[PDB]
This record gives sequence, structure tokens and C-alpha cells, in this order.
Amino acid sequence: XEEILSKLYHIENELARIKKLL
Amino acid sequence: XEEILSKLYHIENELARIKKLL
Amino acid sequence: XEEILSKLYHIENELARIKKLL
Amino acid sequence: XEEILSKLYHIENELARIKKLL
Repeated sequence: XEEILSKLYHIENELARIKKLL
Repeated sequence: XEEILSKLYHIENELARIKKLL
Repeated sequence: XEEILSKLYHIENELARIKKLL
Repeated sequence: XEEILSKLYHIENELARIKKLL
């Protein structure tokens, strides 16, 4: 489902931004 | 699905902290 | 739901272990 | 709910990396 899926992607993107910093 | 969403808010929030706090 | 919820908790706990390291 | 679970595996995996890699 839509609002769950978007927040999952958002989390993935936050983790992608963190991966980079590290 | 209110529990899953609630946990994803918390997670999202923990990561935006961690983010910033880096 | 059960296997989704456990993995959400697991993630929270990983983030708790990360919070500490940081 | 196979998509949500799949995204949670990926996330879990990204965090155990980040973990370790710290």
C-alpha cells in the first residue's frame, strides 16, 4: 500500500544519503 | 495497517536524527 | 502481520545499536 | 505483503552493512 511504500522508499533514500556520508 | 506505518514513522525519525547528527 | 512486525523491530534495534556507536 | 517485506529485507541489509562498516 501507497503511504507505506513511499515511506519505505524514503527510508531507503535516507539510508542511501547516510551510506554516502559514511 | 496503522502499526506498520507507526513503526515506519519512528524509523524514519530515528534516521533523520542519525543523519543530521553526522 | 507477524514477520513484517518482527523485522520492523529488528530494524529498530539495529538503529538502536547504531545510535549508540555514534 | 511481499513487496513490503522485500523492502524491509533490503533495509535490514543496508543497516547491518552500515553497522559493521562502523
